[PDB]
Amino acid sequence: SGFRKMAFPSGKVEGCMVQVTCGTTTLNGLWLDDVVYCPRHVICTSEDMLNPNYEDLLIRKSNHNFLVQAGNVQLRVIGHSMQNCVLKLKVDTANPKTPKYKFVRIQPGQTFSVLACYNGSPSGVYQCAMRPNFTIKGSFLNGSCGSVGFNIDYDCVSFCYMHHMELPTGVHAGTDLEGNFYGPFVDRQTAQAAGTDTTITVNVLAWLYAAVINGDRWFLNRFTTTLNDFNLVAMKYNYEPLTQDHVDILGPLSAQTGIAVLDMCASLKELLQNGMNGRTILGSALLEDEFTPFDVVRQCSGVT
Amino acid sequence: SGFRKMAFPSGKVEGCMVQVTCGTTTLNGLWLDDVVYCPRHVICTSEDMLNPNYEDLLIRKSNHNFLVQAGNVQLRVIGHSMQNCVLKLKVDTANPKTPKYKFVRIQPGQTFSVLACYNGSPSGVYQCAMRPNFTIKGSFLNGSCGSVGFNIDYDCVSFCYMHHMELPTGVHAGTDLEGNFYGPFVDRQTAQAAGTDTTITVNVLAWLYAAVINGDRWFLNRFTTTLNDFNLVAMKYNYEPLTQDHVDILGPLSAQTGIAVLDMCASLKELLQNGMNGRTILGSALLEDEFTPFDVVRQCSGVT
Ligand SMILES: *CCC(=O)N(c1cc(C(C)(C)C)on1)[C@@H](C(=O)NC(C)(C)C)c1cccnc1
Ligand SMILES: *CCC(=O)N(c1cc(C(C)(C)C)on1)[C@@H](C(=O)NC(C)(C)C)c1cccnc1
Repeated sequence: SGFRKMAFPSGKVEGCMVQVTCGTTTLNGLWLDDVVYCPRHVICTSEDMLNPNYEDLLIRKSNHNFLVQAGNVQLRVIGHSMQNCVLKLKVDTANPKTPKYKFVRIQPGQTFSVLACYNGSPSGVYQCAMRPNFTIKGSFLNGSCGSVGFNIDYDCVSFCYMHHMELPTGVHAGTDLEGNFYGPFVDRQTAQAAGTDTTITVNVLAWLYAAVINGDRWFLNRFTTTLNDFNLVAMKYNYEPLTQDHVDILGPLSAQTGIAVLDMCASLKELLQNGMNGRTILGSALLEDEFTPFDVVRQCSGVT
Repeated sequence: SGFRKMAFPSGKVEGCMVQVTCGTTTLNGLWLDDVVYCPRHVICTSEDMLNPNYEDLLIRKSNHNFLVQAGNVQLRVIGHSMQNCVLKLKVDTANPKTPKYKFVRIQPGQTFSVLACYNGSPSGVYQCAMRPNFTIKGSFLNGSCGSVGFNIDYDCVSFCYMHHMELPTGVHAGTDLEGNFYGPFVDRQTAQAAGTDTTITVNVLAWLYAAVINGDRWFLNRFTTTLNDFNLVAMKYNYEPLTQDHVDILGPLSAQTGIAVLDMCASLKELLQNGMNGRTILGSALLEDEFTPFDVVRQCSGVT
């Protein structure tokens, strides 16, 4: 029993974290095989950050201008290429600690673990969700760029996120490992506002299912509802519209608890309309939406 | 900017996790040098769990009855001893991945990272606090016993907690790595109730200081108070009495923010007396008390 905001063990990803310096700018890099992946804004001075022409800035740079440091040993850069918003620095040594890995682009609502790094050195690990406005509410300072978000399938590390920048609103924007930004964000110091940070409805229901499993059942009521009827209330409360796909994905949790998905929707509907009334579900005074149905099944069944 | 419930990177501790089997009972073990540390209740059958005489149960056991598995290789047990509530199995191989490590006994209110393990395989990592009633609100299933709580000082792992059992109340009890239980808990299946789970006042103030740093300042008011006056309100709200030591420890946060500790106490006093009024501080609808003053300074200054 007990339910916690769990991150994947970072060990496999710690072994891939390196320090990438270009001039006065130092940030984190991901070393998989004989390639080091980092944000392309490593080449930018504070002068450039406003309106940088990356292709033009990159012409000035050579292999020897990119200083890659793993632990306290220097890696020899033998080639550099720009793919979208990330730099790929080819080194002469394959990372001996390279795990089984994939580069996946996650959908909004999907969760991942973040290893926050500074000068290629991991500082902490926390669990995260790709917000429906393609932001993430991380904990990042300066020199955190290159810190990666990942999921582990037993021994295979699916790298989904690289951190690039913080918006003036205090939330975070980044790319997949192909350098394509999540949402409409560009690596520029410009007026960029996040959209509506809607609540991940399917994740809340999974977390309500998690609450029932762990014995927090006060919120369970005598009502059911319909997708259409629930979605009217969800719209009003800036919740994501719930689909038949979401219901199907919650099927396992529905089966294990013996609570129909639409009965749990009715309990959620009442919590939106009435609030908590000063009560807590799994030691939280608001409805947590950073646990996927998969996260709950994983944590509740003890997947290693 | 941004503030997250951060755990230490688990990599160093992942390399110390092994599977310890005694009969039908499998649980996690900590392999440091040529010693494997696990809960002594590994020797217990379900029959024993009610009223076990561990010394008498242990007479029946030999070195060869303890099956230690690191990854998918078997370790040879060449000696076993019972220290309090943990078993120390001496193996013929020193753990090649043994980090710099200490065995520290933490005080209630102190925070640590937990690597939740099953069959010696790490499943997830989450940050925790030793509750003032010497319980922890972890996420643990069956076979989680031997999962350890730790703090990292750069490259040195201070092991503070080993998980032993869940109380019928759904909270968790465990030992330091000398086998001494936190609080009055015994490794028995018996009527054991936790004391009052009081709020860690100093941790809340640190987290309020963290909120101000990250730009959540709505709760800052025009009032100050005194230790004695604040402590009257704290008592009423089942908060830990705040001492001069706590004020001194918050000094750095007080200096950086330019907010006197007793002015922040006055803001907390009002939040206790008035509630949140449906608002959130650092995306939380209740007052978080699982961040130490040290945790906030660490996360806000990016210590690696
Ligand atoms: C890791 C880089 C960094 O410190 N930042 C940053 C981003 C940029 C670009 C995208 C404008 C090139 O330059 N420096 C911070 C940041 O996002 N700052 C702006 C100016 C608000 C964009 C940053 C701070 C905290 C966390 N992550 C990044
Ligand atoms: C890891 C051992 C386990 O599954 N438990 C357990 C504890 C005990 C003793 C202390 C009675 C010997 O035997 N089995 C669970 C547990 O604490 N169960 C009781 C019966 C409620 C004590 C346990 C479950 C979930 C998380 N941790 C432990």
